Amino acid sequence: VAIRSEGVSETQQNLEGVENAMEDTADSAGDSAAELETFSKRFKGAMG
Amino acid sequence: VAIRSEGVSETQQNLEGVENAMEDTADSAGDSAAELETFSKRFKGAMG
Repeated sequence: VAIRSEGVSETQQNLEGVENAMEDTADSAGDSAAELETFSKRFKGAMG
Repeated sequence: VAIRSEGVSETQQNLEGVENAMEDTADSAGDSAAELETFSKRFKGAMG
């Protein structure tokens, strides 16, 4: 009999899923920084 | 119907965890975008 263990032991995974999806949102939000300095440090080429 | 009926279930509860143990690679495989556009920050800045 394993009627209880099957229902709970998935949620321990779902917890890590929430956290790893949060990390994904943070790492993906990091894309908004990826070429940021990369444009601005070039841009004095415009002024020159 | 109800014989050895819940014993296989835990394979699902385990395998869910393997997806989460890939989400914590998907996040960071995403972060590799920030790696390359920061590598380009030097060369783009050097054009500046």
